Amino acid sequence: MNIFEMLRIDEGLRLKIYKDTEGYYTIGIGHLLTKSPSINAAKSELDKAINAAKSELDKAIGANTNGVITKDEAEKLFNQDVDAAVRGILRNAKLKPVYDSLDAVRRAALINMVFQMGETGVAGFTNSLRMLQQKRWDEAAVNLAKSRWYNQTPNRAKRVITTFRTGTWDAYKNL
Ligand SMILES: [Cl-]
Repeated sequence: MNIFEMLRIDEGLRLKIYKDTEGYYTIGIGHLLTKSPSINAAKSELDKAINAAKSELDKAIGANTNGVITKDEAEKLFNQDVDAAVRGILRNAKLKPVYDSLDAVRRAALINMVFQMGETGVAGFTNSLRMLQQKRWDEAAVNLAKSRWYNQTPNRAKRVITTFRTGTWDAYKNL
């Protein structure tokens, strides 16, 4: 088990644009494109938004995709996105010291959070980050669950939290 395998389990693999729980058009292995409008929005607005997502995807791939990509292209965006999450942690003054304090398995759990919510978002979990840096694993686990993150994607947040709690890959075994 490694960060790629871990995120592939959490993000899945879809070859056509879809909308995630936070209302973002997404594709591949968790590659975020752009925001979608309201479900009422406007027939006009919806088309506009879909085309904006397709335009984002075309720019990312460098080809006219019309919203569909191959598995190889999804894995390329995934390689870029994992690299970006790590670079985001290393350039961030709040995240880098926590990352440096962690063992390899827990480092993967932090990269997973950053991949899902971005650098700025995770850097704002000040209390949980302090607990992690102090190796207060159970406290960190309890604190991390008191979040919109956990309430919105509980099964995935539980796996990530169990990873911080135990420093093992148990939550991803048999998945
Ligand atoms: Cl603890």
